[PDB]
Amino acid sequence: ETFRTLLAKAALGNGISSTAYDTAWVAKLGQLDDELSDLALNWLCERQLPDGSWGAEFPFCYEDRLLSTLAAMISLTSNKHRRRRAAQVEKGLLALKNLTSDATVGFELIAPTLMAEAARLGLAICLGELVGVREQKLRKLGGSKINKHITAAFSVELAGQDGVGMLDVDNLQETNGSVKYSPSASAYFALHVKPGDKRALAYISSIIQAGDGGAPAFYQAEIFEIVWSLWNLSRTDIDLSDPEIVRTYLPYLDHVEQHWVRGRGVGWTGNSTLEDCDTTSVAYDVLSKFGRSPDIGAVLQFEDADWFRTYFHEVGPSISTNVHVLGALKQAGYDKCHPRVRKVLEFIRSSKEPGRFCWRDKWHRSAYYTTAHLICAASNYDDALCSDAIGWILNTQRPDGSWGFFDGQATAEETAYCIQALAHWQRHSGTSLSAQISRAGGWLSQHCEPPYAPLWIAKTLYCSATVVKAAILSALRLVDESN
Repeated sequence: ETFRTLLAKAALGNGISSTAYDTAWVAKLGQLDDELSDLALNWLCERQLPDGSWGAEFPFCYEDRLLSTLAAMISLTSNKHRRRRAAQVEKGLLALKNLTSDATVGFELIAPTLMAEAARLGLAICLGELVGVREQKLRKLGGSKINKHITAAFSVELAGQDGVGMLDVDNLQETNGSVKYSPSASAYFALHVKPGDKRALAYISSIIQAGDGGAPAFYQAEIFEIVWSLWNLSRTDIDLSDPEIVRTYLPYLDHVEQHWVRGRGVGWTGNSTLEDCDTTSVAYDVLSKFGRSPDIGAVLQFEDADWFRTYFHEVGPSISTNVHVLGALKQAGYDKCHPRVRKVLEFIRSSKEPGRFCWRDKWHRSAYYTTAHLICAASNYDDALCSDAIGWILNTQRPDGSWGFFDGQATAEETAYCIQALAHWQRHSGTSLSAQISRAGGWLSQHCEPPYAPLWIAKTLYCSATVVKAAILSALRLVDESN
């Protein structure tokens, strides 16, 4: 595996592994497509966790386990063949009860609808106050309906079986027949909004036919995977101003630029209705280092009073979105004294975890993702903060050289991010960190093979293998650079 072959894969935008949650939703379509749901049900039966739950085996995440188990248990029980899967249901009932007796996307709005549906099937009972929380947040639609231009459409299934009235029925589906490129949102749509919709089903059918029987969090996502794969590449000692390097990765830079709307930016896939600051800030960073002259106005349109927004019309902030912006601002040539640089740092500083020198972003579960990228982003802006962040990375390194932020287990992805940050600091400060990079590289080269832990946050946890591989290759080559 090389960056050349990895960017080729990134262009497909299919590096995101299937999730139990999106697969469970496909499994509820049995009365619409018999073969389709049966494949998804088999995926669920193969991927049920040893404790009876569905979701990521590691790391444990209550929201991830609850929504995946609720969705899976509902699909198994609604299916006309439930008697063949009684052993999975009984095991899931015990796990589901143990679970029931805002970390993920749409959790507060989706959980109450799956809790109610599970109860209707006799799977669960009912601090179930998310019912009122959902009412409150929905009322902020102001009588408007959900459609393609609202981030909630990614979680459109929060409407539930009896919420179709508040959806723009003919304004949810996109060019590929999907609702916001979410297999779960599309399965919901094809089941309760436009029952048997051929295009929503065709969208889902293509994923199940092409993949392993399951469904990923997002599909496709070629801009996200290209932009993040190039970002990790740029961490290595490679001259991106070299014409051959520009021409080797030219087709991917062109793809991002071609779908770049000036003044607005880019989404996860070319046809995406909505641009986001997270993708746009990293894409800006990447394009500029490759010798392009991209449009910084596409980042600034997300600027708000106290932080940068992730979505234009949303208010809630994110750490890494603002860390990405800080990177985009540094690459754009901003001064360390600039009000935009200072406002971003003020946001980051005031949202640091207490005691630790780390950040939890809620777009990625690992503090090493955000902390490592903060170190790279804040260089020449707040080197005091970066020194403290490095100190935390060095202090939390495991005896075998690896890093991990959950349940006492290491991850190749988290180790790769720490290597990137250590190598960056070494170049910037002159501090010799070769001993720690060397130990990490020794461990990383023995544990760099998939499957990878799903540390990315959507409605549940997911993994983009293409991006993680890019992070690992980048880290492995950085190790070689330090001998």
